[PDB]
Amino acid sequence: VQKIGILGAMREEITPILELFGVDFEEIPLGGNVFHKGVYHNKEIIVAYSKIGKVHSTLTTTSMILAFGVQKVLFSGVAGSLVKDLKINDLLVAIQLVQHDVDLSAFDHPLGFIPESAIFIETSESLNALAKEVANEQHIVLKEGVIASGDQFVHSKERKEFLVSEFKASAVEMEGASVAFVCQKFGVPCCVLRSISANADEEDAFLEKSAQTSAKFLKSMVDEL
Amino acid sequence: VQKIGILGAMREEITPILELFGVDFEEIPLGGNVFHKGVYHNKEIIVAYSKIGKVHSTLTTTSMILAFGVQKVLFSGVAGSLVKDLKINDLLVAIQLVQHDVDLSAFDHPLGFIPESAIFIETSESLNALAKEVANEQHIVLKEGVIASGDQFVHSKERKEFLVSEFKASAVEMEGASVAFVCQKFGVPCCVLRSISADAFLEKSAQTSAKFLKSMVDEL
Repeated sequence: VQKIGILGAMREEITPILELFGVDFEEIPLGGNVFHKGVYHNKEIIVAYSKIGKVHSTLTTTSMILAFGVQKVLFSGVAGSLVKDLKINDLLVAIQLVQHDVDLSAFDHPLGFIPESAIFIETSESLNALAKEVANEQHIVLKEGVIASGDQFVHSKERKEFLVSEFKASAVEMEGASVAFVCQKFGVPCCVLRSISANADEEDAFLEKSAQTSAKFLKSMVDEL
Repeated sequence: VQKIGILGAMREEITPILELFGVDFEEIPLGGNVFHKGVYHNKEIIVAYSKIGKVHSTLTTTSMILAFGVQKVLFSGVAGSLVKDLKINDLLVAIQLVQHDVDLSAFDHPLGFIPESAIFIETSESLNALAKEVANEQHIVLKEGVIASGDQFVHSKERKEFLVSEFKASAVEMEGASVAFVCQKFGVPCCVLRSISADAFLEKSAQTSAKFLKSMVDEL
C-alpha cells in the first residue's frame, strides 16, 4: 500500500490540498499537530501543516514518517527570491537545501556545517525528475535551485547577500531544509517545491491563488505515482 | 512497564552511561541514530546521543517517544556559563529553556517566540525535584536556572550579554530547548541537566553525570 506524505508551510495551504483530492480525510491529533488521512486511488495520503521553524517542522515530519509510515514526501510552500531572474509566481524545485543559521565557526567549521553531517541536504532524484515531467506536461516552467532555511525572517541586503555568497542560495524560507533533512535520514524520498512570493529586492489573496496552484501541482504529481 | 529515555548530546557521554547501568544493550538503528535498548530492574532504558543542534535533537527525541514509547526523558550534557556564579563543573537543572536564535521580530513577535508556542519551555516538576533530592542526599550542589539553546556556538561578549538581558539565561548550549519542546508536545516529563564547561574535562564530567543519572533512575 503506497503511503505519501504532503506538507504545507501555512495552515491555509492545507485547505485547497484536501479539497482538490476530494476524498474524506480523517483528522488525527499527534504531538500538537493534526494529520489528515485519506485514501485516493488506493494510496494513503497524509497531509499536515508543518508549523513554523525548524523544530516544529522536524517534529511534524518525523511524526509523519514514524506514526503514519509515509514512504515519500512532497513539501509545497512559498519562498522569497534571492536572485534577479527568479520572480513572483516562478516555481522552483529545491535541488539542495541548507540550514543557513548554523554556525560552529568558533571551532573553525565552515558555516552551515554540523559534525557528523554535511552543509547541503539532497532531495530525491526521482521525485525531482517527476516534478520536471509534470511541469512539462502541464506547461509550467520549472526552475531549479538551492533553498536556504533558518529560524529568522531574512530581509536585509547584507543577510540576503550572505546567503548567495556563502551557499549559492536562490530562495529563502524557514522550514524546507529541516523537512528534507529528516526525510533523507529515514531514507524517504522528498521533493521540496516553492513558488516565489517576493522578488529579490523585496521583503492574503495572492497566497490563496498560490496555494490553489500548488495543490494542483501536488495532485498532478500524486496522479503519476 | 516503565520506559525511560536517556539522551546525551555527543557520543562520549553515552559510553559511560551504558557501562554504568551494566545491562546488555541491543543496538537499534533508526533515522541515522543508534538507540541502545536495555532492561534495568524492570525498567526499559533507551539511550542515545542526539548529535548537535536543534534538528538533530528534535529528530532523536521524537524517535525516542514514537518508536520506543519512552514515558520520561533525562537529558544530560555540558553548557557554557553566562553568569559569574556558575563555574566549571557546577551542575545546573534547567527550569525553563528558550530557543535564543528564533527571530520573527519582522512581524512584531518577541524574540524567541513562535506562534503556537511560547518563549519559555517548562520541564518536569517531579523529575526536577528528584534531581534536587539525589543531589541533596549526596551533598552535591545543584543549581537551577534558564538555559538558552540555539544552532550557533556562542562565544562573543555581545551575544552572551544579549542572552542574559533578553532571556535572563544562566547557561547556553545547542540542544536543550528543542528536546524539552518535543517532550512538552507529547506530554512526556523531561529533565535537562547540564554540567558547566567554561576532552579530559569531558571524560570526568561524563562519568560523574552517568552516576547522577543512574541515581535518579534507581528512584524511578
